[PDB]
Amino acid sequence: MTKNVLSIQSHVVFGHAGNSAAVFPMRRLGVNVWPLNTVQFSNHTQYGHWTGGAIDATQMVELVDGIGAIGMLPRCDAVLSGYLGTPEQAQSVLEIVKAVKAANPRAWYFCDPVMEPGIQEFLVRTMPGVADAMAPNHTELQRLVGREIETLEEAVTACRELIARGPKLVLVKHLLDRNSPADRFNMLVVTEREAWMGQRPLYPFARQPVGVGDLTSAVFVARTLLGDSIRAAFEHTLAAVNAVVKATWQAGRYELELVAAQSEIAQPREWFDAWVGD
Amino acid sequence: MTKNVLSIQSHVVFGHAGNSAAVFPMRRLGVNVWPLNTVQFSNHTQYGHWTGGAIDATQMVELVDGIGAIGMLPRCDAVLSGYLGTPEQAQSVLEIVKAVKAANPRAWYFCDPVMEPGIQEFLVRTMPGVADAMAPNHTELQRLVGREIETLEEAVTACRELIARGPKLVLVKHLLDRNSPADRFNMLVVTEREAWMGQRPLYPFARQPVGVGDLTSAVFVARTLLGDSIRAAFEHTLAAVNAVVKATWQAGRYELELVAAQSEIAQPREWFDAWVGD
Ligand SMILES: [Cl-]
Ligand SMILES: [Cl-]
Ligand SMILES: [Cl-]
Repeated sequence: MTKNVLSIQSHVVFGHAGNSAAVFPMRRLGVNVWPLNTVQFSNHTQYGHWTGGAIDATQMVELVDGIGAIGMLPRCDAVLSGYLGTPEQAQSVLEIVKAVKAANPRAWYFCDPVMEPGIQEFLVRTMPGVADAMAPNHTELQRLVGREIETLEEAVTACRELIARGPKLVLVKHLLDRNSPADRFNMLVVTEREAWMGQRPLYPFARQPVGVGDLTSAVFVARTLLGDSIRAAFEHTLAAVNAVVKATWQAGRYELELVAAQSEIAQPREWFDAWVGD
Repeated sequence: MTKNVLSIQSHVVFGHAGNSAAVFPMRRLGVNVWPLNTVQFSNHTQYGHWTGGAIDATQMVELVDGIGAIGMLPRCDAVLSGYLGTPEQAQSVLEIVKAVKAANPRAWYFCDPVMEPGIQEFLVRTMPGVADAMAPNHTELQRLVGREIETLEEAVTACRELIARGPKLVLVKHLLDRNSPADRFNMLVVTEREAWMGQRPLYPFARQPVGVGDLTSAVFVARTLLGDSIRAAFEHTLAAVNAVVKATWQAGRYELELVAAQSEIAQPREWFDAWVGD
């Protein structure tokens, strides 16, 4: 039996961002994905211009109503959200998660709190109470606890403070460590009982590829649904992101080499061992 | 260098149809896909009810304008279309193909002519003049030449008549052969110089899975872009569709087992040799 994730993110026709970065890696790992596209744009916004449009917040919920009407919502094992442009879209995600958990009480919500008036406020004040897992980057974690974080102890303490508000797991998808060499890319994952740090090479780019955070959350969600332990899912995520970003760097590209490097999403060749962060 | 296909088809959030059937298999085979979603529905229409909506025809072209504005249209190696609900959407596909070929004269258009007033007429009267390849099923082929087809000779003759109008290749994605056993599923591919017949087992279903034709066209497009000969692309398509439909049948499912059977999209275990159809 194949697991199912409802992924509620942006769609771009060209390139990779949002669902265009997240759906294929999760499928390639062996998990089904129901992509609810909150927008359809020609390309991601870091090119500086794009065409297309967003669906409205009520239409998001209506799509999930349709899935419910054909009897499929109990099959949803997880909900994943990432960048949302408006608080109205975030409210629809809340409504959708409630509907999914009513149909399947075992379902969990993985909120990647990517940070219009009200959207930072929504992610900080409201989403922790409904998310089973959150995946902030370093600056998003600082906003979630309302203070600066520069040590590993401060990072773990902050994650545990956020966990006390509801989430059972915090994935710091990029951790800044003032004591770490500048050519290393650090990550951290924390639960009530566990804390794991990990590190991969940082590849240099003139402009940062879009979608690395979306890929990170997607691989972690898929490996978790496939039954990995916290540490195993974390290490596979670190290694898979390493493989894709390395391949992007090696080819001198800007858009992630997701299709070209797909074998190493599923079976990364270069592995990085996590270490105890507590 | 990875090839790129612009795939202009429906999107369904749950299940597989249109781009939800076509995008993942092409990516899994090693080709990039730019999905231009003509609609976003909750699920495919053979459940009998759905929610969601279509984008308008002008918005389709505007998405491609955006890709052109960031300089990417010369990278498009093929355009793929399948089911279109309105002649206005079909006209937008025509406009898009013209723009793509202006940016890249080597690009080709693969029209799966899935058959509102005017859409059969458009596919029969207008699309042959612009499509480099068409993938009708048996009844669509009969409509394209305006007569009944029951022998293999009649099928090859009909394909060659259609080729004389413009297309260089006709993939009959399901060929009805009155002389073939009822538990066989036949296909045919014809060019000016070649004709290949092939056959796989027909798996019995209470209701036919949606997306088999979309999967067929997608695998054939991807294998062609990867450099396969006509016969090689045809055989890989036959074997990959066999693998997915067999896995769907074996699990007693209705929606195609695309993710579960993905290894056999790329490397089918059971192979069927084509034979000369001329
Ligand atoms: Cl950060
Ligand atoms: Cl995909
Ligand atoms: Cl038919």
